[PDB]
Amino acid sequence: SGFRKMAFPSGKVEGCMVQVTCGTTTLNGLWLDDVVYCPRHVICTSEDMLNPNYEDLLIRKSNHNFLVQAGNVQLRVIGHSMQNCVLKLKVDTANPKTPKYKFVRIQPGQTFSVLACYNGSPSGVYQCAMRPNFTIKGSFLNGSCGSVGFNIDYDCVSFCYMHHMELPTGVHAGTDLEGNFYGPFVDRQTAQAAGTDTTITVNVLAWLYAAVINGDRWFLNRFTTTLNDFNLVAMKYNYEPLTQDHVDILGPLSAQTGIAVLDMCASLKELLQNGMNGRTILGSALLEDEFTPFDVVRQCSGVTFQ
Amino acid sequence: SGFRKMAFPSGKVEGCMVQVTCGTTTLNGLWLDDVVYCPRHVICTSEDMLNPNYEDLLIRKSNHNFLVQAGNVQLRVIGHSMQNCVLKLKVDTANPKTPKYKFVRIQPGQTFSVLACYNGSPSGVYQCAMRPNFTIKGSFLNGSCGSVGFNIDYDCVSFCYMHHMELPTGVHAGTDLEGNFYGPFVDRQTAQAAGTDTTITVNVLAWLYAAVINGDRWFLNRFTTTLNDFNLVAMKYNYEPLTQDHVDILGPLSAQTGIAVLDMCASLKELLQNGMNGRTILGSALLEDEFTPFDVVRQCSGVTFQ
Ligand SMILES: O=C(c1cc(=O)[nH]c(=O)[nH]1)N1CCN(c2ccc(Cl)c(C(F)(F)F)c2)CC1
Ligand SMILES: O=C(c1cc(=O)[nH]c(=O)[nH]1)N1CCN(c2ccc(Cl)c(C(F)(F)F)c2)CC1
Repeated sequence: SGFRKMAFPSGKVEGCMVQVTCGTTTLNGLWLDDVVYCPRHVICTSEDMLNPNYEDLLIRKSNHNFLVQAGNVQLRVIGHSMQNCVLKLKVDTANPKTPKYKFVRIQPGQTFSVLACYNGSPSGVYQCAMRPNFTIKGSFLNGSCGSVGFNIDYDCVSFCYMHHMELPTGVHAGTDLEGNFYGPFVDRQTAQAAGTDTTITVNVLAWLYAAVINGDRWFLNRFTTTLNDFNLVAMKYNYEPLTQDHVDILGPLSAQTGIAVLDMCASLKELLQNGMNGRTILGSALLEDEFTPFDVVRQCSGVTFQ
Repeated sequence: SGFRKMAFPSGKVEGCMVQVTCGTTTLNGLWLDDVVYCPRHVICTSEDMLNPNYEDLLIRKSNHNFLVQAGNVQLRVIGHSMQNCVLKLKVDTANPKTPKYKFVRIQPGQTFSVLACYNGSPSGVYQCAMRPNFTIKGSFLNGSCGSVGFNIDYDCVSFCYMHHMELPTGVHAGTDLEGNFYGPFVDRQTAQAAGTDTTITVNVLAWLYAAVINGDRWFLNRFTTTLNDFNLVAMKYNYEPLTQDHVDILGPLSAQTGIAVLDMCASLKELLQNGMNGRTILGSALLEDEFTPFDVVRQCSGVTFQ
């Protein structure tokens, strides 16, 4: 038993991280087969950040403007191109530690692990969710651009995020691995801000189920509600509305605890309207929304990976 | 002068459309180089639509289960694979009419052209916008799946949309060409609905500028407002908030008409609070939000394509 913010083991990703230097700018790249992927703003200088013209900036570069280091070994760049907001650097050596992988775009509310890196060197791993406003509340310092987010499905690494920038409010924005931004952000220095965030309701319910599984039951009650009566209350507290598909997804947790989804919604309704009254749930005094139903099952039933 | 809902010329795309049959199900595919792209639900039957397991359904198929027709010529399938929600069928012949192309993911509020097709045969072209709730208000009948949306930048076709399904409200949902859905939709038959839509404010302003350029001036006034006072009123009418980046984007239209953006916002504020009073703007009695600032410049200044 117990319940922790658990990340995926990062070994398979650590062996793909490299350092990319162009001019005086260094950041992290992802080396898979014979291609290194990195944020295209590595080709920018100080004068270019405001209104960069990336097609111009790129035609003015040659392969030898790009220094790529895999630890000590130097990787020779034999070609380069742009795909949306990422740069693809073809190199002469295919990464022998390339895992089975795919590129996937995730949806708001889904979670992933982040391998934070500096100078091509992995520094730490942590779990976060893609927020409904398409930002992540990460932890990133200067030099972390090109760090990646990922999930592991069996033997296969699904890459879903590459880090590009920090917004003024201290939250983080990036792209999928095809270079398409999450959210309405652009890789230049303008006055862009995240829109208002909401709480991920299906995740809060999954976490309440984890609590019951681990022996926290004080918030339960005998009442029941309907989808439309719950969603009416959720709107007022900036909670995402609850769909029939969400109810279906919570099925395995309903089954294991014998507490129906709409039964648990009535407990959530009470918690939103009266607060927690100085009591905690799984060691928290706030309702937690960064665990999916799948995260909970994985941690409260047990699935490993190859 | 004049102002019409204008689509891009479709010739370069018409030559890429093919018909894909698997079993008793036929729909449209996109044939570029030696790959045919189509919705993966072509491999589903009636019993599978509710809860398909696509990895299972695909392993049970072989190359000869897939009939691909380019007009009269038959294309031999020599391999197949899945990328997210699209099927990639490798064929023995590279399309000689493959244009210069790229795959791009668009943002809510951007417009594109749709080439509606049936049985691999192009039927019509029309312009639409990606709505803020990630649906499009298309026009599609049975058999239109795999029809694509695109923009043309100079000589290059940017594919941004492939059609997968119609929602219960009569609006349409699909993926980018890497197979990732726009919006929180899945390719199975569940009870999914679009969230609430909003009006694309920067597009309404661009259209008011087109009106001034074409001689409709009755809605202008001498007042001015601030970004925050406008956005306060826009919230109440379900209009997207206006950013500084939006103001910058409208620059060329401000310059050509000599009417400042915040000046035009005050006219919009009046129109929202008092209505149009039986008058029309560019032949419409409603405020139109499916023209971008770029669409207006293109039509009210003139850019061609190769
Ligand atoms: O390494 C970090 C960092 C990341 C982080 O998350 N937090 C933090 O403090 N620092 N940099 C390096 C430089 N970056 C940057 C460079 C050029 C451009 Cl054009 C842009 C763009 F956003 F405008 F596209 C960004 C932003 C911050
Ligand atoms: O051709 C049309 C059509 C499109 C349109 O836009 N309007 C219209 O009337 N008909 N079909 C064909 C069959 N389609 C379908 C088949 C299997 C699956 Cl699994 C799914 C999925 F959505 F569940 F993934 C959809 C939906 C409607």
